[PDB]
Amino acid sequence: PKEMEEYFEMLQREIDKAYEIAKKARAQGKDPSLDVEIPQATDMAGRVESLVGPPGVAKRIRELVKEYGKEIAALKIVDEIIEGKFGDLGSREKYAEQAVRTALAILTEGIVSAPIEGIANVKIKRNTWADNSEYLALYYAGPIRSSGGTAQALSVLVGDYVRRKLGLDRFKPSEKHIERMVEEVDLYHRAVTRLQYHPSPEEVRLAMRNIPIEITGEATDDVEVSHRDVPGVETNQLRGGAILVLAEGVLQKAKKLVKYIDKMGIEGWEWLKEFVEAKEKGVDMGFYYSLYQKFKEEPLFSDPSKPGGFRLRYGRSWGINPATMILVGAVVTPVTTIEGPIVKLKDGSVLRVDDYNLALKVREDVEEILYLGDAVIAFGDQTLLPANYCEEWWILEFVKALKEIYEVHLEPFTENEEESIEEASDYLEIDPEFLKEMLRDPLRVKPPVELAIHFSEVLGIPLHPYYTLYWNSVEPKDVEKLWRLLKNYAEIEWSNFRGIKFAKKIVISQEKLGDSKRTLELLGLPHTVRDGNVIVDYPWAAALLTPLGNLNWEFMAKPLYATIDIINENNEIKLRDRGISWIGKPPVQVLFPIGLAGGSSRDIKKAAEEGKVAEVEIAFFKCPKCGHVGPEHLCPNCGTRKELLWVCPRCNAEYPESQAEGYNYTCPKCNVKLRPYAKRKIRPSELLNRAMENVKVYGVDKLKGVMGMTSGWKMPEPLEKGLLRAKNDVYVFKDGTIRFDATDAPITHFRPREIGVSVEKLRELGYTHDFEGKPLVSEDQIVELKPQDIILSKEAGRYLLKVAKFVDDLLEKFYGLPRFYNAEKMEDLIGHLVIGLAPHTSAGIVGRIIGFVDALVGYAHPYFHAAKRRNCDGDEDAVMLLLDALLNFSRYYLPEKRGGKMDAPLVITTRLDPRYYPLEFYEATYELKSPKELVGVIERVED
Ligand SMILES: [Zn+2]
Ligand SMILES: [Zn+2]
Repeated sequence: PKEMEEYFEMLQREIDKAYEIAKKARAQGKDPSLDVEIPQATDMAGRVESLVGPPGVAKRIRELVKEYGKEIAALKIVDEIIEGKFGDLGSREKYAEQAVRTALAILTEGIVSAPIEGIANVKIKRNTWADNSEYLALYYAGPIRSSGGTAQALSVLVGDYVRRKLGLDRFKPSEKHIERMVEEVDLYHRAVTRLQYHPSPEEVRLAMRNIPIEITGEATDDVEVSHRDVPGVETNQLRGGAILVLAEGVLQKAKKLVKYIDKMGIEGWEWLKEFVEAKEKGVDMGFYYSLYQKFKEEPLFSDPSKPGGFRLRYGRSWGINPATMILVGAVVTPVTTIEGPIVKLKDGSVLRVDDYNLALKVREDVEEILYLGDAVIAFGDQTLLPANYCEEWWILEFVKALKEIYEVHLEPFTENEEESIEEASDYLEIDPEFLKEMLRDPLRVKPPVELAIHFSEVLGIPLHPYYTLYWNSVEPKDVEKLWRLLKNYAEIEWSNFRGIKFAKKIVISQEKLGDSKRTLELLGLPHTVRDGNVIVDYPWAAALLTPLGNLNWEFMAKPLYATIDIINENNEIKLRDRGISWIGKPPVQVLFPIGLAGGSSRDIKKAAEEGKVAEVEIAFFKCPKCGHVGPEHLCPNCGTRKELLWVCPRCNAEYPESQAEGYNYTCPKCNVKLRPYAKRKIRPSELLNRAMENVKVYGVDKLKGVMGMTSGWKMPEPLEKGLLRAKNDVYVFKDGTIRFDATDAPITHFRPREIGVSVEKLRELGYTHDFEGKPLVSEDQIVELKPQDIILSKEAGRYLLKVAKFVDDLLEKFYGLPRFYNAEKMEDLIGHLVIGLAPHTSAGIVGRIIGFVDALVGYAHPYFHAAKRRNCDGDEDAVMLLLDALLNFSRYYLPEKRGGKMDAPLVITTRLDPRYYPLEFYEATYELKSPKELVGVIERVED
């Protein structure tokens, strides 16, 4: 649709405006990179290319996914990479690395960080202790944990496919290789991290003897092992990344992994299928009174007489009348054919409200909601509730009676044969066009009460449910009382249709009726109060008196009988129950290490004020122009971009980036690897005073940094960024972003009034029509939510306003750029963009703020925060302002070792591109079955 395409284009314009500002800011060289560190993508193909490449892959992925699906496509890409279709990548090791990252990113839809943060390296090595044959090794980093077990297990299968395509042999561990792993898993689980799945020593041996690649990595934890100096294992400490992949990946997710091996047809994994099966192999009573009794056996201020909730309605696939939306995981959808609420007005009048227009008219006069309305819930879903009598059930009984009595064959919810409609019309004394419409749409086309009664009389069918009151909501003793008051004090006007005598109008004094007025309300009887009288007009006078036999038989309360049981025992016209079932800190301002110098609160301002010196592991930069050394990116003397100094951890020799690159990040006269940082003496007073001068902000209360950096780089964030955060009362996350940790609920529809946004604002946002396709002109209209449009809580809005003020201060004071947001109130953020990031994911989704709710839980479209991610059991989301993330996020701030629940936005997604049950079903709900038993019932009926 052109409306959706225009929406996606509007978002691109807004995204591009944010990237142009951030590119200008980053070009200045005050940050770890001269570029914006968050690439954007349209789709999973684009996510793959943007994250790990190779260039031109996204185009191939689209073609391959369209032909073969995601799983097979990943293998086809590995083949093409190795064949050189994406250019000469150089060494077999560079081809292996590219094919590993790309294929794993394809399989994980570019949603997780395993291809970037999880795999540090891919190496070709030899089984020197064995046959000296070549094999593939994957070097896993501790942050692999952030991607979940499924991603970890798939990296192993990808590694195996890649090594086979490169013609490499299998990894053939020595007995010392296997035992070191057994030891490592034990020591890791015991004192580092408790494994989600803790394998037995023999399970570790099984995995180790059968995984065809080496699951390895650099040391993640300073914990010495006893199986030391193993050939090919370049550490004597714990390889946490590897341990996680083996236990929490391959063994924990072994059942999910075998499904992938099956979809992909990879051989040599029978040992894993055998592991999965081994884990598996080791006085009389009334009908309704009886039904309500069995039904029980299977808020304190609330009215006991009033049943709580919506009237259950089984759907063949949630569904709510627009009038109940105005007057009152699951997603609500407007359905105009089902029933709305039953309301009592201030004047005492009782009314059914089944349309949007009537709901608006009575809204100001509603005194009580007697009945909430229907809720259409799909049977697809374990105790199953008895079905409420409804038009769907009644129409089936109506057509069964025509077949049984007259041999006329008719079907509901379809076009019928003219001759059959005519035959039945002649027997029923009705209009063929009326019958056609009632059969086609029984929820919309109801007969008048006299014809409903005539249908029951002729066909022996229960009274139509539209004319069935909530008889069983009332105790039989109260119907008995009501009966006497009507018999003695009511003035009744009668009518006669084809020999059927029925009530046309009931007039009873409010005085004479008394307490029984409450019985009429509980019955859901529509009535009016005028001139001290209760008046029951047509068709409701017959709905009341026809089940009571026009007061020709006396209603008497009987023990162990429900009201409908008494009616059904004594009345010619029979009923079914229309209402039996009812439903319903933070502690950091700047990423800057202060050690113990800022006391217990890591206060940089206190450290600088007390003239304290800090000894912290921190990265230093050398100026090539003058020679200045310090923790900043730009030179404070000549303003030229400074070069990172690499340090040898032994001789403490300093080597600038280019010199370190020549020496392959290894000291030229020590065989030990260089570090981008060292333990250094820091003088916060000179650093903070310069930062204060730069941004012209002095009056900060406190400035909370970190005790130490958890990144591999230990490259601090500029203090200027912290000063502006403290000024704006905002706090930073580990990666340089500011996040609001929210809980959101899925929605598909909204009303402007409910989100506190005007019709004109929404028209400017591109909303043209309501759910019915009618022009959007009222704040009360029900509107369909656009896929990336989100409603935040007022709590989110209150914090985000502060973030917008920090971004604007940063742009102007630190970057010398114009302000962007200019927000004073949270409503100024409507139309502005955010990044939504779910737990265990590294692909954020672009969202547009369209409104705010007074509640703690915000709203988003089901596509924005999928039920699948919500089943990876995080209803929590993190929200960042788009521009805050583009300016302030850096991969150089990512944790080196710890992989938690919350990951980073490694990429952002800019586009989110997208009859009836048989009679036997309804009858079977009365015999209290489960849906397993009932699906069998429906499947057998559909021969
Ligand atoms: Zn300089
Ligand atoms: Zn050295």
